[PDB]
Amino acid sequence: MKRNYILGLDIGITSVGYGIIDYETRDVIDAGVRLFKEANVENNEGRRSKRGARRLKRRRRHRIQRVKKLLFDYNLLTDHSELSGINPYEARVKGLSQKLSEEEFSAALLHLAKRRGVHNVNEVEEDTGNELSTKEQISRNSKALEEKYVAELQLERLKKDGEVRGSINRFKTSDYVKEAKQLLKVQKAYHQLDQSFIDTYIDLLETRRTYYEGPGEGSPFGWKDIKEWYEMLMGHCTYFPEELRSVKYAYNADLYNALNDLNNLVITRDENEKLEYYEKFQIIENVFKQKKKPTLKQIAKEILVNEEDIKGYRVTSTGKPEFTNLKVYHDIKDITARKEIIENAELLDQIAKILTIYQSSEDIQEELTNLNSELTQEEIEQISNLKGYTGTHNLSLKAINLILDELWHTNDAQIAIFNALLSQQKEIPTTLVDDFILSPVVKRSFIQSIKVINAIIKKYGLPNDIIIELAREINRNLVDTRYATRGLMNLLRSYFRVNNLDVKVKSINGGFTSFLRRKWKFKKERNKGYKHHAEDALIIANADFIFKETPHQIKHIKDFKDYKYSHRVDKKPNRKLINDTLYSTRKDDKGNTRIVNNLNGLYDKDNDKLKKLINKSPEKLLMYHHDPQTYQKLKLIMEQYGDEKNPLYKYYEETGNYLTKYSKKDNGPVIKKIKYYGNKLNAHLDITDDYPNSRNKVVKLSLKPYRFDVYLDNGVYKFVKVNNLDVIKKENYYEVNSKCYEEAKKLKKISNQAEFIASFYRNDLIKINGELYRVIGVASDLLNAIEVNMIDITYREYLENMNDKRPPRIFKTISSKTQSIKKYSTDILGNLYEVKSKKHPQIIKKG
RNA sequence: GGGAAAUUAGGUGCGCUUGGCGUUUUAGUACUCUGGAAACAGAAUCUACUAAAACAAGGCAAAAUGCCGUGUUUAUCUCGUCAACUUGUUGGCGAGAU
DNA sequence: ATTTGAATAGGCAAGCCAAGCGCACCTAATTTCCCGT
DNA sequence: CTTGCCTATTCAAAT
Ligand SMILES: [Mg+2]
Repeated sequence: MKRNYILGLDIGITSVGYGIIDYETRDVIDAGVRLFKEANVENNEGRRSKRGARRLKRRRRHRIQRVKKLLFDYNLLTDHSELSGINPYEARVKGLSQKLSEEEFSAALLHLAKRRGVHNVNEVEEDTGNELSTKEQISRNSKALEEKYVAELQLERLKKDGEVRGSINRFKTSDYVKEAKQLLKVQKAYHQLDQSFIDTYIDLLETRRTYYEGPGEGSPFGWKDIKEWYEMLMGHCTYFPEELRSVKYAYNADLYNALNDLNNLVITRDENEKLEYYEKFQIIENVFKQKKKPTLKQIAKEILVNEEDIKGYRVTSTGKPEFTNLKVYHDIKDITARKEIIENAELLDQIAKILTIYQSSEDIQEELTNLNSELTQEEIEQISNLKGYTGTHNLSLKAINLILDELWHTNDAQIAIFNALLSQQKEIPTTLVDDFILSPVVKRSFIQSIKVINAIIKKYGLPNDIIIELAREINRNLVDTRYATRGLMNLLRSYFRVNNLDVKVKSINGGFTSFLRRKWKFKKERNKGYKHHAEDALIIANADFIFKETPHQIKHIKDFKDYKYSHRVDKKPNRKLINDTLYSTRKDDKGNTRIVNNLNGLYDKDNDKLKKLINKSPEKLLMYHHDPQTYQKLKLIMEQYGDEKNPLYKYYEETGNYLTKYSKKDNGPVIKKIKYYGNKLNAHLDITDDYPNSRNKVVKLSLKPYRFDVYLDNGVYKFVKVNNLDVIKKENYYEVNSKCYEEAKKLKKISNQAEFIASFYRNDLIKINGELYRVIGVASDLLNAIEVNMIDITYREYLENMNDKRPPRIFKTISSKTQSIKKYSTDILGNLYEVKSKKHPQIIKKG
């Protein structure tokens, strides 16, 4: 409306506060908070890490299947071949001397390809008894294999230590290939197999993709070839967008940086203080092309002037004068000093590019040979083994080759030479943040902040001033100096400037607000609720009044009530579906399926889990039923060393021997985990068909919710949970599964004559028996409970300020007792609306 | 006061390539029980090792260093319009209401 | 008068860590340059 | 740290 105002903003990690104030009177108009989930780097790190893991497991499986096909082709494996009881460590060690059977031979080759070592680990030759260090383990093993093969060492441990697998099982692929070559050398005699077989098999075994190949064809994450790969990555020029930067060590790029140094030099001479063309020419030719690292003495001699006269040079942290080093010139000169080659800039830029862009020597050699030069194959092979070619210059070659003559002649700054030689928008576009790169956290707070400003400009018209305060991860250091804060205000100032809108964007320092709170006696406390973020914003906005022209104004701020909250609602499909862990099940005495649990860490000083379990519930142990003799043997220990936390710890401490299974001759194995009956099985995902002939049931737990759809059925409120498992990707859209959905309604006994009321997503707003909350989820589908939270404060904090000691969670049962359920919604500003729903639930979701 | 480049040292993010593990099932062997002079047969499925297989539910693809599946964006409803495939819904744009 | 069912309180558990690579951007120190308060 | 979901405990209503 007509009235003119200021807009405060308190940008935060989870929140954007906003405050709006009359420009004349400084009375509060409005104020509110927009709350969101902190954008944690952990989240995407998770997504990426798991995508990596899925490819590793896919590639192992596909390598095993490529081996099998080769064994089918050379008629060593069939559909009806018994590989079942063939110890491959025996077969590996046997087949390095004697004839294997086709089955033993197939067993062995398949065992090698499954598990084939590292390829990128060099010796450290150090041992500080670190179990988890790959480098230290790889080295300890390298020593063990001086005289023997991996399978020899592996069979030795199987027999001495009783086991092979684990942390000590870390070997180099080259150690495995040495074995395979020997195995195939012996076996070639007795089996019909040829050099094609042997070459093929070792390729399968040793080969893997490189970091600069990346995925195969289909991938959204892939790329066609190395240049595409590098082009995608590298940055763009400042003065000529749509041109990729130069590589750091191109001849013209280093020569550019060389000239700027010399142009900066100031000398106390009778003639001109700055260097002349001829002087610069002879300095470059005699110093920068002769000496690898120019020194001030060597420059001083060429001029024929004392060192102290020359001033205005780059200085190392130590104190030495620093001058640019021509990398490529020297690198190639050192290989071959032919004037045809090393006095040709265009070639020396090409060689540099190739050396930066290509990664392996054998790729560089081809790319140089295709370059069609006067270089010899001997020279090319030396070039291809050069190091340290990375990175980019800030300018493109286009930009450098433009101004190289001006730097040669005039003693000018680069900026001076380049100096010499949004309007269609209605609202602030949110893509502009994406242009410049930020912390994932901050990028989210900012996208929200622009969406919040847009919504105010719409509702109230343009502000006179906008003011900003970011959260920190009488004095005049108020203008905030952080890359993000600068970035934001540059975005905004640009926008208003272009579209010709008189708006004064500003900022103030994080600390400053706190000072005014102390000054005007206004205690900050998260205790109260989310309102603190908003009443930060209103303070910021009143600092604007102080930076133009008090009890009464701050009385308005402090006594103000009509705050507004806008929690963001997540509707994204295909989030995490379920928890990773797998659980076995068992039917107990009463005929109840139960999850099986495990007690690990039995021999730890402060672990009372088993002692608690034995005293409470001895019948929950599976060995209570199944190994009674070992049970009685364990009970005598618990009675012996009752007084301590962990009776078994004393058993290990005093005698120096882990607890073994009962046996007549004292040769039962150690006990290291104990299985016992845990919770009853209700809500689960059944994965038992992945395990053919599993006796019991194999399950996963924590079905994670997508939404719940409320229905009103003959005066009774009811609801369905829709799981994320119930939602399925099609071509360009997700679909809620119809069969799962009608099944779900049937377990809930929801009639065909029942009216759909609403769908509730996470953070959707719900009014239950006249009380408004935000939705968290479905506590129990079966019992018909939904977890909610409060709006203005977390229920945890509501109980703390009360000093109440209940559980800090709200659960609400939806039942015949429930009288009304209504859905509400807020705009981004927190204006609240009772909202209408469609006639049916949503099935398609294009976003 | 703001912006820019170079050098050295560290950090952050996106992406890629690997390795040993871990969870779980089936089998074998050891441990237990029963029978047998013994080999061994059966019972038990508990404790341990080894192999093979699965590991967000799934979806493609078809001999292939094969590919995707946990991130980001995300108040609601109506009308107009363009589009989409699911053929009456849900996306973009615009307008309105809540 | 005792037993059965609802509601509230109480509590448990959730995959991991080591090796390598590209590019981008930030900070700090030092020197120089270009615009202006 | 939060959330999905089970167990156990306490009080009121029905046989
Ligand atoms: Mg705040």
